[PDB]
Amino acid sequence: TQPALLRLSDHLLANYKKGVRPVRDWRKPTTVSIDVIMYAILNVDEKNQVLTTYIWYRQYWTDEFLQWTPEDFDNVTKLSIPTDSIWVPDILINEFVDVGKSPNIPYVYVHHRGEVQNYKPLQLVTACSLDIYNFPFDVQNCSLTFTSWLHTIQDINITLWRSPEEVRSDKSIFINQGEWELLEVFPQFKEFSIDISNSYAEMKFYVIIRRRPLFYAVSLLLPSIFLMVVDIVGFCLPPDSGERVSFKITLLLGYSVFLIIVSDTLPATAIGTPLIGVYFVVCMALLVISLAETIFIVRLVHKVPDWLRHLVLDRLQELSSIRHFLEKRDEMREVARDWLRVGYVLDRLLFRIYLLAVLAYSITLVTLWSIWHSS
Amino acid sequence: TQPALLRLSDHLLANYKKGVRPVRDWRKPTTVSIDVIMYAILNVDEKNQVLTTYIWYRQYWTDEFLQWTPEDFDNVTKLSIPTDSIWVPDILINEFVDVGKSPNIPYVYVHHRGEVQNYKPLQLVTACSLDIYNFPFDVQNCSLTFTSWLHTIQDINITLWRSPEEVRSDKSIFINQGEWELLEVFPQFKEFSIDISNSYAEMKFYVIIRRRPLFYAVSLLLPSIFLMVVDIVGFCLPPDSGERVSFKITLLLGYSVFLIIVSDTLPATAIGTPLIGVYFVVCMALLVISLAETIFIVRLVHVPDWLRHLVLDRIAWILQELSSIRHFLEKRDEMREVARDWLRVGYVLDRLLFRIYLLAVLAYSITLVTLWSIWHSS
Amino acid sequence: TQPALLRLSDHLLANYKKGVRPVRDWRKPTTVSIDVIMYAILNVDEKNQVLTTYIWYRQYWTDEFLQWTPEDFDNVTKLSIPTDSIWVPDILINEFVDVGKSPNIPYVYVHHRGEVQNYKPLQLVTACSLDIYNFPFDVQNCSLTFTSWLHTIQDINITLWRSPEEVRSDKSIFINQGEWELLEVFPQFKEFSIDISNSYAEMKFYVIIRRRPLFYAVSLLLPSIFLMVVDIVGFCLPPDSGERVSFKITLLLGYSVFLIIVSDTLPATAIGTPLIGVYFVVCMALLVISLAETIFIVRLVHKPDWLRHLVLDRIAWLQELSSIRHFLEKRDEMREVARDWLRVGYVLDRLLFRIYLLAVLAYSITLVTLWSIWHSS
Amino acid sequence: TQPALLRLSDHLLANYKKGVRPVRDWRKPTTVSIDVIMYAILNVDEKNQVLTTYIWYRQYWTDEFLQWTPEDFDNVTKLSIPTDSIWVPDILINEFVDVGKSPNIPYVYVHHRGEVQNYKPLQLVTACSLDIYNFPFDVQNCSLTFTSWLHTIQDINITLWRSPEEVRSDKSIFINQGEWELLEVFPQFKEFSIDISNSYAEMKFYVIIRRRPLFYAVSLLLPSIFLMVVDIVGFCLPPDSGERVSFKITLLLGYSVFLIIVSDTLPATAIGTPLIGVYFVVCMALLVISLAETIFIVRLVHKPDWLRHLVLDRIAWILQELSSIRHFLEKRDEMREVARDWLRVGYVLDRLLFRIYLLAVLAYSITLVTLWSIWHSS
Amino acid sequence: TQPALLRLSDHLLANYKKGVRPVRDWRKPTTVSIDVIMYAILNVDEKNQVLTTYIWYRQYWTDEFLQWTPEDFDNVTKLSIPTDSIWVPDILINEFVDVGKSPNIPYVYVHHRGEVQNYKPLQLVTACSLDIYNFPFDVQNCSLTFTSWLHTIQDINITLWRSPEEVRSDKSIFINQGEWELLEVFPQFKEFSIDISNSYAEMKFYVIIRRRPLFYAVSLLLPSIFLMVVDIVGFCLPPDSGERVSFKITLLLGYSVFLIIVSDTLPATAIGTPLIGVYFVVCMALLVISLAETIFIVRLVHKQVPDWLRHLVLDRIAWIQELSSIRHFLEKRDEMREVARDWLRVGYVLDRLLFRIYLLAVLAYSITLVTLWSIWHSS
Repeated sequence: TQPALLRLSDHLLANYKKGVRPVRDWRKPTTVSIDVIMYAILNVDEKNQVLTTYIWYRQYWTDEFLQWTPEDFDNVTKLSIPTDSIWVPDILINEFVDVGKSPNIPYVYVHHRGEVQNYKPLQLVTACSLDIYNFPFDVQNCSLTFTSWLHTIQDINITLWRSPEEVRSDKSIFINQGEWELLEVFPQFKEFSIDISNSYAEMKFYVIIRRRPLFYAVSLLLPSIFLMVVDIVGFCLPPDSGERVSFKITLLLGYSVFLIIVSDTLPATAIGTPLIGVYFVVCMALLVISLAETIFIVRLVHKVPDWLRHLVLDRLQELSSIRHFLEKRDEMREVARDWLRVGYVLDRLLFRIYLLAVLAYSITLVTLWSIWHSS
Repeated sequence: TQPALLRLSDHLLANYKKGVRPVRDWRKPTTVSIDVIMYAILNVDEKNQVLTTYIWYRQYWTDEFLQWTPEDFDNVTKLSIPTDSIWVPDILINEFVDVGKSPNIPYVYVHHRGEVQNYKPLQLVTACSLDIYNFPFDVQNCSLTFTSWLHTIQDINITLWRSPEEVRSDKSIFINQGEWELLEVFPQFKEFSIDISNSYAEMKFYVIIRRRPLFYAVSLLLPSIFLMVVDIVGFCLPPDSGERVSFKITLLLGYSVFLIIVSDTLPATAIGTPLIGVYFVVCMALLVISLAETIFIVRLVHVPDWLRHLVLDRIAWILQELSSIRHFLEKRDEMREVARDWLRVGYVLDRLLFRIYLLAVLAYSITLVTLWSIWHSS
Repeated sequence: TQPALLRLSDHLLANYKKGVRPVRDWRKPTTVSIDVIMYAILNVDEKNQVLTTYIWYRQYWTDEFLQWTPEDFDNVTKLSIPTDSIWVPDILINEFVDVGKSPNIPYVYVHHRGEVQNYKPLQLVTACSLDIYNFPFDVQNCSLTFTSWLHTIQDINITLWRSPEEVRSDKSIFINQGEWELLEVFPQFKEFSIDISNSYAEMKFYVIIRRRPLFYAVSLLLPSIFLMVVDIVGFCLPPDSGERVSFKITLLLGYSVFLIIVSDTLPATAIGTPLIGVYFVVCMALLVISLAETIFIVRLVHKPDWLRHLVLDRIAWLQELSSIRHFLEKRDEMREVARDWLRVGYVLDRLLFRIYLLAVLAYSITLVTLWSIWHSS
Repeated sequence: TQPALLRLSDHLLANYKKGVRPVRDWRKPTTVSIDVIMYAILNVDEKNQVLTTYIWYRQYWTDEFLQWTPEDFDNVTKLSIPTDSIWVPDILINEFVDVGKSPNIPYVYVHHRGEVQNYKPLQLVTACSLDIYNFPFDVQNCSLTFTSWLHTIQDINITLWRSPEEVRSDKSIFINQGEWELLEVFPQFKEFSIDISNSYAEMKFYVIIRRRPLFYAVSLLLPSIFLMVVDIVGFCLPPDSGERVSFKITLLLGYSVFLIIVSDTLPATAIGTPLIGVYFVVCMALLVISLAETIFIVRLVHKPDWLRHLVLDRIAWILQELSSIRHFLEKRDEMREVARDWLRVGYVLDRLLFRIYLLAVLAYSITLVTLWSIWHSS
Repeated sequence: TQPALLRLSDHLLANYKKGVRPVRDWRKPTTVSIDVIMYAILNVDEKNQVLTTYIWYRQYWTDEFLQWTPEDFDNVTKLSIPTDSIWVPDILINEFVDVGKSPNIPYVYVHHRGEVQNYKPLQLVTACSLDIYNFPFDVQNCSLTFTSWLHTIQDINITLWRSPEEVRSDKSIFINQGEWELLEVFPQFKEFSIDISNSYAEMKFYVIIRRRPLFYAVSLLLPSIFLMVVDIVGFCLPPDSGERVSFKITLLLGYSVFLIIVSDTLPATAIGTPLIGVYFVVCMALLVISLAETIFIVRLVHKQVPDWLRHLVLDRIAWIQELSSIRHFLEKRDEMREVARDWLRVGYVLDRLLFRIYLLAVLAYSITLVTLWSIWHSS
């Protein structure tokens, strides 16, 4: 006789209808147990507020018509079937934004009691509101909703193949070598209802991820740390020295190029910039302000009581002539010294507030590190 | 016997024609009620005047042939059917620019009285005349037309499923953390006639959106304002100093490279310009003016009638070897006649350019305030 | 009885063949009248030399088989048909470069005489040579040919639905806020021949467009003139002063920076360069020439007459008290060897000032000329 | 009589199925011998950890039904049959991230005893654990596992066409002009089981490559060594030098410049950054701390003995009116003659600067040479 | 009676197969004469070593079964037929990398004897071994191989339609308005056997091009010469002046901004870079080295090997009362450099040394430019 596999396929698929739900009593639904396994976090576009991932998607459902007695067909129980030749649920993501380029799995398994298995990988693109204020240490709670766009809960009830804990503790395949770590995958069933009698089933996966800030930190923050420190020792230089002026303008140019390119390295979002950029701009502000005051004082030494009060509140005759010129600096010196001292004690104030900004920067970095270490 | 579902599918889709419009009396049209919900705003390319969004698109219509008696089929009333096995209208947006990647919904529901439902999402790409003049604070009355590319109004009359108000305030599904914010969507129906015998139906969901200016603002205004700051202290540098000149040239090339990057950073408009760049370039103008004037007076101190008729008209408009080395000690301070001939001009011009720079940034601030009031009022 | 619409679809589409040209006498061609409207101008890549456009391509032709008596089928004259169930011509563009993502229109009308109408949008990616020589005010005569890639004129002759005047005057559908305006669309029929004995039909559409240079003008031409004027005033500075040299080298830096954005903002064709950059680099050339001559004279300052002959040929067309006074008068007198070259340093400075001003003048002149030529179209 | 080629095709493709695994006894699997060749290494995304390649994939298996007697069919022993007219295995790669654009090869050769040959190219995009620590001279062991997504080892037992030595030796087709090289293609077989009843056969291909570091070498190391020599002559300057500090800030400018150039040029996975930037930042750290030391000296030579005692311990561990106008002159000397002996400790401190900086640049050069040697050791 | 154009389709396409090679004796191959015309060159990825083109590709072969007597069909000798209803060869390119987006020509012509013509526009992408050493004036001879991925010469022997001279000379359709100029397209037939009994026929088309550098000249080469020349006159200066130092630093900033454009406009390739960037590296190196030398001489100006210094200039020459005392102070004030005169000497001649090597690099750059121009103009 003929092979049992061919005979079984002919016996089943003949008089089978793709479009009809594989049920006898229409009043019942047909449930779908699924499973989600995270492979990789491909891209995180903070500006577009989207995510790009790759998963292994498993699916199960029962078809009342794909049933047989194994005894006739040579005790065969399992069978491979083309997925294009059977009914399939239109399960799909609500957070979906753009068609992920993924292959097609033509085949599916079919047991001798209607059960079906549809394993397939899945690239996908989804929307996710990303909080980038703690930019290097930012941690996300993106979702992956699962439901049918059309069919209601009376036709399709989403379920799970496994326990939720077994899903959260599943990291056998995930690659930890990207910029992004994976902490868990927390599922949560829910029912969803546009209006009464329009109830819809739903399943959700609270995907959680964490950023690895080491490259970003060492290549962005520490440059700024060294920059703030060299600004500090520039404040340490003697007041109103052109050496200090060259110092400050060199640092100004450095800050210029630094902020320019790190703006390209720093993806900001609708919130604005993150806190690191805030510290950057304010330390730049203090640098340019101290530069301005230095050049103000060196302008003044070139030959008021109001702000004086304000700031102290804020807490041989020819040779006699050429020796009057020996004394010319002292003659200008009383005014020169008063102006220089007021300018210098302003430099100390700028130094103080720069130190405050640096300390707050360090403290914020420590706090962000700890919250990152919530792991 | 067999299941009622299979029997019914056999009865409904055998001897059915997907290509034929599902009507008995051809003189009738077939109406299509729709609905639109904005899921999110993805991208707004101010350069090419194009928009990209994601919506949920419901549409309803009737088929005279998809009708059955529920009692014959186990009192069943509704059923899913594949899209590919039934007639579908060629509804299409008028202002498409390129097809967007949207997944396919194979199935559609069908009731026992010809009714049909087809729910699906749509990544769409549409042209929109954008006004970049209030670049960070703009509001944009883009549109989403809906009609058939081919079918007349006598075959297809577009309709609205819901009320216009419920469609306006349907902010249930949206994402707010994105760059943009959606103020409302206002539907409107009209007819369209390229010529007689081409009367076509049309909807118009006037999608409205609002920007969020912060990451542009703090990232870009404050470096510009710092350029303004270092320019005013460059005005305050000593007039005689040629370190002032190098300083101000550094600022001039700074304004230049800033114009460069904001050309390579922000999407420069097609028509008009944002006034922010206008304030920036007039700041550059004041910079180069002060530079020219300080080097001018520098070479001077190294035409008093010019000076004095000019200030006159301005006033009208306001309406032994020991004695020798002592002579040398004076010679240290002896060119001050020709120095003071132009040093008052130096000081007064420095203060004047300073003042008008401050006035320019005042107008900058006022423009920012007015745009803020508008952006809030919307 | 049944609806006449379904009866008619069964009458026509049965025993119909998509592949066969819908003709009874093969010797006659199948005319295809078309019409084109430019919805918008999306992008034009001056680096890669392509053009992106969206059009509402219309199309009309005849099928001998799609013919019926309306009276039998309930006085029905018109109906829709799926486009994928009938013969269609292989109309296609010869300037085509890349398959354009565009939606499909699955349906078409058919009248009772055999007529057909296929309305559909169409995105294009076509090659167009571009003159970037007048980069700010450039104007293009891009083309859009239409023809069968395979079929001859003896099978498919192209035609127009409307008159060419109505076409060129057609600007009803357009997005006017983009950079590129539209002036007209000039068609011109033509017959084509890869080789004799195989004659091909064509129907061109000389798309013409024009650029809005306003933001280009602001971002480019005003800072150019600003650097020009800055150098102009810098030239006034005294020759020996090294701050003049610092001025001129830093401004040369600005010149190179502007040239950098020029090379960048213009990723233009390597076949031809605009003249804005030309005027700018000769400006830079005069600046560096001034700089070099300045360093030369500055070195000559402190401590020869062949030089003077040559520029003339050009012009043809108590000991210690005494020591104190000597110190004073020698710090005064070191200018003597300086004057001997400052005499000609001033001359060089002013000649270069003159020629620099001439170059800037010609720059403004050319800019106004191109403004005029722009407005002329 | 009809053709042979024509009436073999009709004999075979009639009553043949595409969903049925081509077997008589279902209990046996159907084996699939393969063979892989690397045509080119197109792109290596160091940031996203992605590999883009292009291969010449071969594929062999057997069909119990596609068999015949050549003697009937004019001694025909091979035939071109379309790929979409017979069963095909769902052999794919686990490491896919996207789908690669590769054209469909419709035809496949078939012998008169079930054997099938399906050659085809496969552009493919996969992930790989990249190692950037040796950023100039990095080498990678990327993998391409081949396995059926669904079918188990009881249905599909993957195997290999040739011997693995033949595969590793095979470099007949490769573009050596790319940024990368090809060292071998090392196969390996494995059974894969997430759990019992999921025994999945597979075959690996450890694609190994190597970078050509010349461009990166000249564009990173040479300016690094330049600035290093500049630091050398930097500390060579004795103390109390305004030249020294002006120089050192010039070096600070250059180091900030090339730090940002470093950030620009190299992309980098954030799991770990390379030693090159480490040497950069630490030598810049040395620059700034010695700058601070110079500043402290400059204020000490201008105008703290516990420092001296602790430093001596540290060093043990290391082991008349004319007269008045002439005084108006001589203060020019007394302004110099004012000196402090803190400078002794200050510039005995600079002895440690020489040591640490030469040590740092030595470590840099030594590790660089080591990376070169390891690159050549491949 | 019905139209012959319909009877013909129903007479041929019935009982026809799309998979069966249209042959009556399997032993013979299906010869496929082809032809290639270059419409345009689109982009050249020197970075990734990839080419992309657009081609008007044609095919000519025979079908044993698509035959008829025109007399029975109203003397009809030709016919259009859907391409997706007949056998087709699996012609494909070996240099192919990724699927290019080309439209589909659903129709093909057919003659009464068996000939089949299938014209189509190919939009193509291929890998090529690109040489950027003469980056402004380079010429890359890329290949476009054509062969069947599966069949052998025993089933498909590829041939050519026109003569190779007609192929080379045919540069009419190519637009000469882009960046890259075309020179010729040389065909070459070949047989291939990586292993035995697999005689995969093929055919190559050596596409050969040339870059138009006139933009790049004014963009990069001319201003680089200006940078070189300002640095020349900088090295015309004495070591004493710190103005020299500030000058070198401003030129250093100029090359600093050159770095960003170099990465952006010169297409940096990891395997190799042009001689141009090498000369620029040399000029930058000599600039910073002269900066180091003049600051060394600035040190030497500052009051604290001199006989060593004179050994080295020999190496060169081989290679080549209050008032009384304050008046004495005036003398030594104008002569306080008394020893640093000796070091200003060597600083000056060292400025001349660095000046020699710098102008040498500059003129070598110029000469190499001229040589590249001559080679370019030669071919």
